[PDB]
Amino acid sequence: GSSGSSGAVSTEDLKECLKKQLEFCFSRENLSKDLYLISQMDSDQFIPIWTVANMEEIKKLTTDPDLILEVLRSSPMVQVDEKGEKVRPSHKRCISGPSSG
Repeated sequence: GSSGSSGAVSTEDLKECLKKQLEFCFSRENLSKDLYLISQMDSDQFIPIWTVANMEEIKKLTTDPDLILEVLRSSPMVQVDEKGEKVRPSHKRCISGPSSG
């Protein structure tokens, strides 16, 4: 098989991991599993960027707000306000399946 799972360590692997964290953290199962995340959410089902940017995993993976904001706004699962103050999990399916980008 394979010794482990991941290989070398480059910016590509770091960026990919960060994307999975935000996507997974905003996931339906993760959202309902993270009682804290839900408690932090807003009235309009919006989560503060500070909370995510303060995350240990997110901090160890990235320490830049611009980079993190881009990842969130770059990914569909989540959407960052044009301004960049609050982000919410895209509660609407845009793609069908085999179609993406």
